[PDB]
Amino acid sequence: MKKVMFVCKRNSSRSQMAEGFAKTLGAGKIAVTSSGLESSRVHPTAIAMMEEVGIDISGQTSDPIENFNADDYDVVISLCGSGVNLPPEWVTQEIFEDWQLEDPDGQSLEVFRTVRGQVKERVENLIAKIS
Repeated sequence: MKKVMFVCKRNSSRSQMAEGFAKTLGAGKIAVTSSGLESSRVHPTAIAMMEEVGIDISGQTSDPIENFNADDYDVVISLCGSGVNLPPEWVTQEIFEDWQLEDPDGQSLEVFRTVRGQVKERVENLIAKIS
């Protein structure tokens, strides 16, 4: 078992999703956390759109990434391409991955369902390489 941070360049009004799927798919395998890069909260829409899958994320972002320690986490997932707006210790973890995905913010429920499909496959691949 190992710890994973899931993040985007900014978190205010962004849905991200992959953190909620990673603990719903693999919490007996890995520990998952999500954080802001500045003082923020995930999309209020994200809770209801991840709850279509039964996913529990009501208050998951409480603190910025820079409030934590990077070396606690073997993996850091940047969901919006590069991490860039975070300290260098988070890009230097062993499984630092840049995922070039979209965010559901500003677009339809069909895009939330599209992102859930793409993210499910990405998160299952992540777990199946870090297992």
